[PDB]
Amino acid sequence: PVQQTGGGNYIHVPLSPRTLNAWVKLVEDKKFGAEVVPGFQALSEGCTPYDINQMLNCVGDHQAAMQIIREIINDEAADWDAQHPIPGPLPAGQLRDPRGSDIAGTTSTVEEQIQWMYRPQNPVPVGNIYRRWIQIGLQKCVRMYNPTNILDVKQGPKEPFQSYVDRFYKSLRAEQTDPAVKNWMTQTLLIQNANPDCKLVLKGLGMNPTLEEMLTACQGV
Amino acid sequence: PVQQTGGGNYIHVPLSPRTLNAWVKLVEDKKFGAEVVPGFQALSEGCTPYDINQMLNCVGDHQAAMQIIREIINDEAADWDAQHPIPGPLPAGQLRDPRGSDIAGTTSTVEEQIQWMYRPQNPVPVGNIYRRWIQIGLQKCVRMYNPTNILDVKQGPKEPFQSYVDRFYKSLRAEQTDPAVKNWMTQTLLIQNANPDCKLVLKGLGMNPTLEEMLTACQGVG
Repeated sequence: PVQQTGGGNYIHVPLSPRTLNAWVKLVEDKKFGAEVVPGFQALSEGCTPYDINQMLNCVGDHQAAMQIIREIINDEAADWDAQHPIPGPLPAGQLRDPRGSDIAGTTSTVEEQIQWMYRPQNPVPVGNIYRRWIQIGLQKCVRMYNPTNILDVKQGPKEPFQSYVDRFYKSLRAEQTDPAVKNWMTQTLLIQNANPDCKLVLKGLGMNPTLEEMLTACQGV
Repeated sequence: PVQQTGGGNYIHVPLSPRTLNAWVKLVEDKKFGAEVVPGFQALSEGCTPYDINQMLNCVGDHQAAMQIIREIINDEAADWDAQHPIPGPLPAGQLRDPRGSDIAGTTSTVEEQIQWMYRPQNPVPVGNIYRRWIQIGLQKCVRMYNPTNILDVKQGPKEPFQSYVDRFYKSLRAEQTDPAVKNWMTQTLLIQNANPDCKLVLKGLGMNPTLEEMLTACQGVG
């Protein structure tokens, strides 16, 4: 990561072992749940790209998804170059405006990544941008790995309604739908994909019922 | 109908032929159905009583229905005469005040009917009054011919609430009854004559459910 000493000077520091270990376990034990995206952000919060790559390169299982993440990052760097003018001839001795693989950090050293993060001329915060690219790759995997889907999620006849809800929302989250679609699905598809006995009761509650009211009333049906 | 010319004068522009044909087509096909009442009102907008009598004459072949309408017009005119009696002897050099049969157009010419329709001192809308008298005659025919009383109307077991509501209201319209009886029927007889599957839900909705909430809740129920 980054350690700033007196005088405004910046230096590189190692990334703690447990943070690397905790990231590895979250990826494997949770089988890339939808919490492997935020779990990555907190553990990587305020760190440099050189140490992130390591965390992603210290995991050996679910390696196929890691290949997907690598491809997404390359594409973000491609667009970065398209939207960032190659400065061209530059005063020699001027820190090079970091390019695409200089945000990922593959073609660059940690010190200049720290120097861009706090560059007085035009600081390029390499860390937040790269974590975001990786997050998009992680999010695609959550959707690809998701076992079922919201439409096929349906309360078992003997299954309780609340269990069906835990399955429904976890998938309304794993499948990252736009908020408006989310409101429509939550207001309607939680009643339509249910069993008929409880569905009538959910209709009896009244229009625009709320989840508290829906769970309380269908409790024990 | 009536047209205006330079100077503030008025003339007659007869009801057109293809407008009369449409009135005939609505009566022959719908057979004095409920829609015959509004079709007439619209095809008669801007027209005068003489032309309303032509429209009825083209469909004069129907006689049981035209006997009911004819009876009503005579009555309303008599009431007009009773509550608007002859003011007294008529000063000469002017048009008489309208009598009940003039509103009909039987004893009166169109020009006199137009002079009242556009009389500066006190214009009498001879045209609209007669259409209303005729509409009460047409409405009675609809109720006479209505094939189904609302109490019999029910929902097919696999039939939905929407079509059943459509049929239940169709009859309630033709069965003018009174607006209050309609409220009791629309909030109860609909649920009572329904099947039990959607009634359970119509009961879950709550008390005094509105139609908007009775139709939304029972969409797909059964």
